Amino acid sequence: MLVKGNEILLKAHKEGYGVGAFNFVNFEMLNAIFEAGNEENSPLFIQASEGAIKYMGIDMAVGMVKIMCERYPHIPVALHLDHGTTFESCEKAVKAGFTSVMIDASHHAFEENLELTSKVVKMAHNAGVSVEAELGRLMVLVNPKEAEQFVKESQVDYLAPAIGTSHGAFKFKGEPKLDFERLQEVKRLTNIPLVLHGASAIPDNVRKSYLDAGGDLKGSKGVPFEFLQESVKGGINKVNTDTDLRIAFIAEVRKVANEDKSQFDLRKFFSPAQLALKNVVKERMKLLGSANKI
Amino acid sequence: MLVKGNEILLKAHKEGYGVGAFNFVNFEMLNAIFEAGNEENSPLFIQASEGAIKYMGIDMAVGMVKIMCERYPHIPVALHLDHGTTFESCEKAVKAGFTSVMIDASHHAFEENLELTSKVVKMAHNAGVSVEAELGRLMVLVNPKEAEQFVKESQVDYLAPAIGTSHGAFKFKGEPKLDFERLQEVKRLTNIPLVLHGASAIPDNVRKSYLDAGGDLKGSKGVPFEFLQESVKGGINKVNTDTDLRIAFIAEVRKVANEDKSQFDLRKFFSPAQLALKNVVKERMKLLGSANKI
Ligand SMILES: [Ca+2]
Ligand SMILES: [Ca+2]
Ligand code: NA
Ligand code: NA
Ligand SMILES: [Zn+2]
Ligand SMILES: [Zn+2]
Repeated sequence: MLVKGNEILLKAHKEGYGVGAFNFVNFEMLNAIFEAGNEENSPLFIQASEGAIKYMGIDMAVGMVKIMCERYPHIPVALHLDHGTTFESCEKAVKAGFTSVMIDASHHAFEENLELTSKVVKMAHNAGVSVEAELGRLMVLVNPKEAEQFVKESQVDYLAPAIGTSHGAFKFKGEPKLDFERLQEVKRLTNIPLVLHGASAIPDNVRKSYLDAGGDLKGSKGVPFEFLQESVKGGINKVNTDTDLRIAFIAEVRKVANEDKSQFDLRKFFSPAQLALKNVVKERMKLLGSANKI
Repeated sequence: MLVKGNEILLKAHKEGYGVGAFNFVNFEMLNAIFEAGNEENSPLFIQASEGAIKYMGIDMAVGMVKIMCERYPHIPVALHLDHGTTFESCEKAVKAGFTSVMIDASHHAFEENLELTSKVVKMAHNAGVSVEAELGRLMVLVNPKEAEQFVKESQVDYLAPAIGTSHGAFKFKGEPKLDFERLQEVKRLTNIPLVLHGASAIPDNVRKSYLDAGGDLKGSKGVPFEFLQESVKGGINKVNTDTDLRIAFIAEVRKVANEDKSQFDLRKFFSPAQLALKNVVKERMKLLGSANKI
């Protein structure tokens, strides 16, 4: 059923596994994510950015998710606001029925980030909603002693510490590198669920599908599977994944468009796109250790 | 709000206009159709084929529509099962919350069509749901005296009489031709709302967009705008439209794929696709006379 974010992540935290947090912008993405969770018996975070919420309308975003939770009531699901930018945005998501919200004030100095985060936490906790915050900048790394105080004072439920990742398909020039020692220190000092942003891997098969369909991914590099596994070992419990989904999905859309110029049945485009997305999610659930955890 | 199909079509019947009945298979299509209706102050039929219902899940098809009706409560909307093939399918739709159902048994002989249609009508009317049936074969044309007896005996709410159209983008091998005298006789003998299937026009601008984006529409031909207007004059009150929507939508998808091979943001594909679909619907509402009828 639809539950507080912390209900899912506290379990992941205690048992040392990762739960994928999968972005959606419409029905096709949502359906594929839920079918993956059903097929792998995995809990999941379903998340929507502010842009996605604007696109769908927050009423439809929450509404569709509730319908899917009713279709699959045995799956623990948290509905999470990804990269909330203002107190007001977070409050709107709480009122609409989100069960987790991220307030991202990581671009502010420590004091201001702590202050805004704490304000969101008071409001969210009053409504029974879990809160994520962020420390460090994907484009300076997290300071573990800052993280310690930050969590203690804000009472935030989970923290996203910057350790080397970044959003999108172009995460690394040269060999991929993440600061796992910094990750481990943050984990020890905070003892709460941690969140990894920019965690798409861009798997070989997905890259190939996109390129075979005429796509261009020059210079793209994701987080290796091995690094994702090491992140979870290090204390990451929520793993934000968006780019892998988009690439897998759009690869199939491009392929259909290429192979039949007379094809305009939407389902012929989006059925294969859903399947590719679903498969990426299923594999990731197995990789992170959330499979068979329901 | 969401209302029985007859509420909308009895008004269209009395006042002599046509209401577009627009197929959807997902959120993007549904949203564009509703925005069109909002912007043209037009009632609308939103319809889903059995295939589309299988694709979405009937729970999501109805659920998304109810969310949209709550977002635009001033718009009269009927949710209609397009081409129901069995009593059981129609009954499932009634139980799920559809407010109109089509039972299509037009491939059977008169007696069997009447028998099945009558059975559906009894079940649907018990639940306050309006029913459409079909006479003739889109490919033999309706027999007006048959239609008269069929409507009387079945107590069906609206009838789709075969007068020369067919589904899809390839409607005519020669000059477009419809039997308007046959239409008028059916209208006169039945005095109920009538339905035009296969009513897409494939407008010049839509075709051009699709072609420009690398699509192939060799040989395609729809119902001319003038024929749609003549249909409405002749008594057509519900105008089924799907192909125009698909082509306009997919044209934009193809265009985005072509113009940027590195683009995989779903919203970059589907925002322009929604807009093109919305515009087709807005123009059609004006053409059929449902604009400014709320
Ligand atoms: Ca940030
Ligand atoms: Ca038929
Ligand atoms: Na997040
Ligand atoms: Na119909
Ligand atoms: Zn992020
Ligand atoms: Zn039809």
